[PDB]
Amino acid sequence: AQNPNCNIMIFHPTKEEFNDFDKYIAYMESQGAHRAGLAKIIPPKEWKARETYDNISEILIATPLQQVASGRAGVFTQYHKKKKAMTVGEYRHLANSKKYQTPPHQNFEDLERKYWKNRIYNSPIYGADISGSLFDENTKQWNLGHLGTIQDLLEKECGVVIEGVNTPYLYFGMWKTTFAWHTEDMDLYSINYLHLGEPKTWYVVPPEHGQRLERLARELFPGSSRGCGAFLRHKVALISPTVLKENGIPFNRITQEAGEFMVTFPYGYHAGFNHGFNCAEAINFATPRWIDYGKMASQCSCGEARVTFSMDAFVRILQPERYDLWKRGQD
Ligand SMILES: O=C(O)CNC(=O)C(=O)O
Ligand SMILES: [Mg+2]
Ligand code: NI
Ligand SMILES: [Zn+2]
Repeated sequence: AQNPNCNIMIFHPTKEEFNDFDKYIAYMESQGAHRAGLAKIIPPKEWKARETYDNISEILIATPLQQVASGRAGVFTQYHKKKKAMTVGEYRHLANSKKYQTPPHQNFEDLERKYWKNRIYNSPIYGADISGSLFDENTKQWNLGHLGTIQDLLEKECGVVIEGVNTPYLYFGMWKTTFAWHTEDMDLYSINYLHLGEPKTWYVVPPEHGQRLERLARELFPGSSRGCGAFLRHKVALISPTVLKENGIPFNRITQEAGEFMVTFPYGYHAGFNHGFNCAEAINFATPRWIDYGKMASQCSCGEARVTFSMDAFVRILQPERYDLWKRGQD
């Protein structure tokens, strides 16, 4: 078995190997990359996502979210408070202000310590889930706006044509902006490109050990657990690496820098934080190996997790028994 310790693997494809996305994902998995739940892909040196980032300031962040924490430093939840619209230019100015900017630090490890020590005492503002793309339409390789769609993958594997579309999303982050512990909708893959700015640190649990994370989470967030059998779908719970180590949860960590891709694999729980002002683009995708994860994915039916138009069809076809109860939560 390849990668039996489930380490995060880093890949350095050539420009030739960067031509066929599907085939490269399949190559990574042949080397055991999926076992970690997350891989890093450094693009060939000849590759670029677009020519410059000089003209992005007029993108609108219609609903910036202030991330308010409750709990203790190592075990907390966050809620998202809606703020007034601002432009990327305005957001970047806010991210760089004395109130929100990254503090002095020695190295990524010192900054990670400061994050976990201090995150709960601040409320950073996140421009998340903004439909759109920063890839130049003439970038042909690993252009997240030109990937094959999940609906076409389901049609190719299973023979059923379904409604729905699949498009990318932009994330504008600042120091301490946080992504809570989650797997993707319907335990899909995700791919994330860090277009510009400061780094993003990631934590991940190997898919084969996901249930151990879930069990710890039910212990650490007992009222949430009673309210919903899949409450990590709410994307509100954080658990520090210290707390995971104390409870014997296997995980790994890695820092993504501007110009690098990350791929999360089906049922790979992940969480993390941004180091300072940055802009990432991400999209879900599927392969033939996803299908069986899609069939088994947990669902939130308490009604909190409230998800896309396109997830309907996935649940309808892959999880017909759940469909009924899940759509009652969605309506
Ligand atoms: O970049 C972020 O805030 C979070 N992204 C993801 O969880 C992802 O790409 O799967
Ligand atoms: Mg602009
Ligand atoms: Ni994710
Ligand atoms: Zn729920």
